[PDB]
Amino acid sequence: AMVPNVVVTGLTLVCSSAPGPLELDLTGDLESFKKQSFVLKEGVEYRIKISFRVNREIVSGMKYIQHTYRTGVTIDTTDYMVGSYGPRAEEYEFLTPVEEAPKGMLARGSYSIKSRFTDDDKTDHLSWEWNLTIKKDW
Ligand SMILES: [Li+]
Repeated sequence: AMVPNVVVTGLTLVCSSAPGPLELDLTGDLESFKKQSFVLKEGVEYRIKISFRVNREIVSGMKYIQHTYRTGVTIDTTDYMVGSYGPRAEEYEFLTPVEEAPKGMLARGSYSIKSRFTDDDKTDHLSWEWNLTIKKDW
């Protein structure tokens, strides 16, 4: 040890009607994501895919927690059970159940997202922040 047990390397929004790839490289500087955004068409169904390595010892109780913030005054949190993953060379990919982008004129515009990849022991495997913008059209 010192070497980290879990290395989170990517986030991908999985949506077949998105015209281009929607991906964050989580291995580098994380600050630049704060002023970027992914556009999603209102009401579209998508999933979030987290890519990650496990290095040393099995990790069980893994969990993906996402807080969604809207205009600094409204918050919604979802916590997803990820599973138990043995150490191994090859990357893993977790995908959430299907979610639906916010729908309605009043639901358009910007949302901030606080993502945390953690476990039963509250290890901060990676925390990060990114943004969605909900639009009428792609
Ligand atoms: Li938090």
